[PDB]
Amino acid sequence: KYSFKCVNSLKEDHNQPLFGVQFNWHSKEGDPLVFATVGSNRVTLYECHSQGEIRLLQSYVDADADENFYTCAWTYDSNTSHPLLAVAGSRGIIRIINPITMQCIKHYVGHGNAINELKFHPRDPNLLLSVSKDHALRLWNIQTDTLVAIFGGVEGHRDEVLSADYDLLGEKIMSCGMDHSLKLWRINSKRMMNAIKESYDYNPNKTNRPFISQKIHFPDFSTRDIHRNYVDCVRWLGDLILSKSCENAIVCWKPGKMEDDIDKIKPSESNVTILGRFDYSQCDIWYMRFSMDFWQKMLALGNQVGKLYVWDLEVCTTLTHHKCGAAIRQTSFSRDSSILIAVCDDASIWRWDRL
Ligand SMILES: COc1ccc(F)c(C[C@@H]2CCc3c(C(C)C)nc(N)n3C2)c1
Repeated sequence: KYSFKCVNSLKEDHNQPLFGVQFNWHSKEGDPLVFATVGSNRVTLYECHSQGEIRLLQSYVDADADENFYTCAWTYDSNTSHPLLAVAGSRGIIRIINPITMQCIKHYVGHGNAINELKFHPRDPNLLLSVSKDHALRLWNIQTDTLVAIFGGVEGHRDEVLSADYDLLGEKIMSCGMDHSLKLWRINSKRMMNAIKESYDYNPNKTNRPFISQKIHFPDFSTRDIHRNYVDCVRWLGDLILSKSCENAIVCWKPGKMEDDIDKIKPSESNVTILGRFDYSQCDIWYMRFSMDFWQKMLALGNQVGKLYVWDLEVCTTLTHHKCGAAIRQTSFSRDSSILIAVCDDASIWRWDRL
């Protein structure tokens, strides 16, 4: 059903892989569609214009040349509506950047180990989730600069956490990593809702107390039975999960037996139910993300030879350009799903417009 035309492409002059791309879904009405790209020590902003024009807006060039940005996530200021961009990578430093000036206005350091993904809470623009090479997830309140919670320990991830996703309402997180496992962490518990509330009440200039972070050691569910390799991308599709490894499939599955409710699932739940698989080829290298559009009506995944697969989630289109031959690391749909951006290993950017 869905068709796209390649209207433009470009290459960033650093020639390093671009690991992340995100459209700003908080962009204002009347303003051009903006997306950010991340790779090497750079964060770059582009505007989408008519006649397929991809206009370079601005760039952040990190002071440390050895920084490798792996992820970016947009949010907005809850009082003014002004957009902000969160970036992080190999250095383990979260940077909150003002996109108008490219000023780093806030930075956070957990233990300083590489951050593989950032995600903002779907209902709270101040709640930032980070997943790290150090096997833990961290939840930050960027309004009060507090570490709300650390998810991990011997019962948490036993290797790098590579991806995570909040559900629709931001009541729970599903995480995944190098340990082959997918873990559930409920954040609508009395303990977590209280912690989030206290994070808002914290002001270090009016007290001598440190802000106490929750140490969440036990996940609400765990499975190692979906994939047989590094699980590098996870996303909620309602109460269901979409996840992939490097085994040439995106698996749609759920914790428990076929008719088990996600909110009745106990931590000891030993079963999983696979609902289906999105099969494809030549996407067996590690660290390849899939994306969905805002409405979760489309699913897109680039492969390691520059093909871009798009599935209709309501019922497969293959987007290919004879000059697009590098690994597509991540894709991003604009909020209205009219544009799909693919970023590559060779620092190239490809613009596909929906017909
Ligand atoms: C684009 O798709 C991603 C999926 C998952 C994911 F974690 C990332 C970010 C990094 C990409 C690079 C990286 C390495 C290098 C040193 C070999 N090693 C780890 N662990 N990474 C992860 C990206």
